[PDB]
Amino acid sequence: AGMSLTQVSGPVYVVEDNYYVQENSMVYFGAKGVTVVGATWTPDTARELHKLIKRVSRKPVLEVINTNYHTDRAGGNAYWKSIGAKVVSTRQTRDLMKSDWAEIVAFTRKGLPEYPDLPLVLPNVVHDGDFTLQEGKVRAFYAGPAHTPDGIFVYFPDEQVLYGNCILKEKLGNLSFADVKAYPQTLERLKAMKLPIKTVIGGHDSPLHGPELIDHYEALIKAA
Ligand SMILES: O=C(O)c1ccnc(C(=O)O)c1
Ligand SMILES: [Zn+2]
Repeated sequence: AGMSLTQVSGPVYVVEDNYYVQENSMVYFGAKGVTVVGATWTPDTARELHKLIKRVSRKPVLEVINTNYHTDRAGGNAYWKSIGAKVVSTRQTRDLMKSDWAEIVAFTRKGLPEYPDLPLVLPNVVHDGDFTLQEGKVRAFYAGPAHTPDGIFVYFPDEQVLYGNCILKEKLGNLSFADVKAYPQTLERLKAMKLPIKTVIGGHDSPLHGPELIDHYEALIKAA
């Protein structure tokens, strides 16, 4: 399919978005409603994800988290706003999106000319720090710069699932915005938190990994 939505553990689902360069995002089906982690590539891909969500649950999509300011994590925002979902980010992500959206769209279109010239759509729920959703069962945090300056991790304590965002993945991927020397320092700050992790969902390539995906990418970026 163009996109799939598949259970990984309990209420935690993985989105494989095969549009453009495959990106993986996540969905949490909560008691009051649905949290989407990563807005997907475009308003069209977001609409496709919503269609999948509505075959699983009748509960509203409450919020969508932009885990960085890039097109693969925020491109769907217009759609999510349009259906009354909150668009959630850190202040840093929001600020970088305001200043740099035009540039990331342009950059995206250099490699993907077919990608739409999307107007800026900012988060309307902005956090100054780390934050949680779903009664503490979705936990967003910053552990330093890596693939971009602002990228956050999302952790699901009950299921011991870590969303890797653009940060953790199988291949090196794109380093144009990366802080290559800080990247492993950020991964070591993450590892030092000693979070119980059974599963890491890579934001690109094949999603399903164990905690060793952290070590995998760390070794790669240290050779870059
Ligand atoms: O290869 C790309 O165009 C691409 C697009 C979005 N994200 C990444 C990444 O490495 O995170 C790479
Ligand atoms: Zn990415």
